[PDB]
Amino acid sequence: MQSTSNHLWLLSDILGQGATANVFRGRHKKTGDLFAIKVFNNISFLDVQMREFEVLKKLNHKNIVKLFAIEEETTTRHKVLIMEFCPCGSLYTVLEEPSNAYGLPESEFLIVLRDVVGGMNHLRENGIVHRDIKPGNIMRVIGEDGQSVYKLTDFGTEEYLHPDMYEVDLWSIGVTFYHAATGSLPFRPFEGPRRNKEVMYKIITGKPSGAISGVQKAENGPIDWSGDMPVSCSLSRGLQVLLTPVLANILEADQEKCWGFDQFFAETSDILHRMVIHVFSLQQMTAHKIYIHSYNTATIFHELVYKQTKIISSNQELIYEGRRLVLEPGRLAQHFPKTTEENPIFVVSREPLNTIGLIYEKISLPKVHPRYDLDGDASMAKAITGVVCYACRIASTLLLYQELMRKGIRWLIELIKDDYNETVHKKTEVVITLDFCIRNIEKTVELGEISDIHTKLLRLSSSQGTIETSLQDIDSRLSPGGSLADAWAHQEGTHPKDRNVEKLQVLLNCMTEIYYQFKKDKAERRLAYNEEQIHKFDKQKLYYHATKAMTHFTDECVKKYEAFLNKSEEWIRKMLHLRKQLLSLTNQCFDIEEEVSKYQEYTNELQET
Ligand SMILES: CC(C)c1ccc2oc3nc(N)c(-c4nnn[nH]4)cc3c(=O)c2c1
Repeated sequence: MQSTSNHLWLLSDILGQGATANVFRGRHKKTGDLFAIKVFNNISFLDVQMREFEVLKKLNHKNIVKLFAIEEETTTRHKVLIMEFCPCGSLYTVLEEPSNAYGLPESEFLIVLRDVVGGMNHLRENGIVHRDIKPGNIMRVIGEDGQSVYKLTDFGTEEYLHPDMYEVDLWSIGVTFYHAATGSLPFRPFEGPRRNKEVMYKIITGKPSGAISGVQKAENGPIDWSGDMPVSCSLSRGLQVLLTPVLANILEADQEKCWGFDQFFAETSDILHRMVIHVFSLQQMTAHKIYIHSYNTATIFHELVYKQTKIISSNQELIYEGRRLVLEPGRLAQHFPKTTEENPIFVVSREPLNTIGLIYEKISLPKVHPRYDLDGDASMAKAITGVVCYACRIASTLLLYQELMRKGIRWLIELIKDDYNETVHKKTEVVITLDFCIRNIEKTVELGEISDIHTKLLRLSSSQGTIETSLQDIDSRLSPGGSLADAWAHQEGTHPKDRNVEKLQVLLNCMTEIYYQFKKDKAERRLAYNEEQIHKFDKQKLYYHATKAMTHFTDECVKKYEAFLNKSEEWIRKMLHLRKQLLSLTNQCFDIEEEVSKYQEYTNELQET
């Protein structure tokens, strides 16, 4: 409960403690405006210090916390610093939440990388060495437009250190972005870099120079490597493709072949300056995100789709808002239509495509031990709540996929019907032409060319008539009740009416409440006898919520998703066969449309002076 000239803070409002100064929740005394006070009790060693802090006062930027003033505590004469209060916490705080247990959401990851790189660029423009970049050293405030604003705070932890040290600037940034991407750290021995400290350094130094992750699965065991994000990471493959190279080449200890800052700020800005176009491969039931600059063309856009789904350019037939897209190779990306996850561009290819659907990592979940270990129960509750939160994220993605298939199929049928009606238009164009050449030849009536041409027109109507029978049978399929009807799609799956996502999130909210309370029990050390009781019963309720939610996820979701997906393969096959027939019959209405007139403009018109 110390005080100062201005400002004042309570001692129970301690938010962070560490080397030298702690950080409290202070006020302004004259006003009730909140502040963050750095106490600085250990004023060891040594004018120059107040000057190297006076420069920190003037420096103003969106991605840094601001030092407002320095003051002297009343009773102890300790150098206290007032700073911008960040009510949301730090980047490590949001990485503690089970929603980010397997990685930040895609949009908020862009907010992190934007604000982090922008803040470090502004610091290097003034020459402020940070080096020790950490999620704890990255705070979060809410912007005036909601959103989020991340700000650096401490400049001028062993887990985020370069190999040359660990007892060189871009190493910490790579480990933080990987931690933010997948919700887990890279380079991990067996259960933290604790006693396996010598194991950790063996992982950090001597790296395949192209990988990003290292992890052993057993005690004193082997280390697996990978140059890609894991399957569990909830980040679009359209973003991992251009995010892997920057990580794999800044985490290389060889300073000869490591990105400088100018190249780091160049590749990162390239990522941030792009826009996203949502594309759902209907034939494969896979959603995608194309990260493409606003000045690029549609040709490179089709190439980026080929890089994800292996669909050949110019064979990619695009659907949007129930209509075909018919894009041009010169149109800029900033002129494309809007794209959301719930309104993505659908993609067919007229070729047989392997339907794979969504690929997610099975977890199988952890066990709860009857041991009363509080810190063990806290760390266990954090992992298991992130697991069921992963199942909710997968369940919402599988529901989106099913509903998007229903929309893309419902449009695709109404698109085939339009092409079917266009073929009928060209059919009657040949019919009326065939009628006006038959009744004209039969009106005028050696004479061998008369019967020859007449029987040739009889051959035209004979093939044209069987084309009509084949078309009306095709419509009999497109008609309700027959094949290719989008009737099964309204069944066999899950719908927002079933509210499976909400049935899982109510148990997820009960879990995260128990987990938040278990983390409070960690700070309280020993608990009261009654609080020990409720900690035990809620510990068992965590297992009951897990068994009930996970069973509802595997028996309602997934299982019905597999049935809807297995039947989607059948309808896709029958749809490709339908479009192959209707296209061939449409071509048959074009060559015989040229066979007439040829047998009308000529051969019926003779000459005479
Ligand atoms: C949820 C808890 C853990 C919380 C909430 C708000 C916070 O708000 C902060 N605002 C600051 N300006 C600084 C700071 N660190 N170094 N300099 N200022 C630290 C914090 C917190 O730790 C914090 C924690």
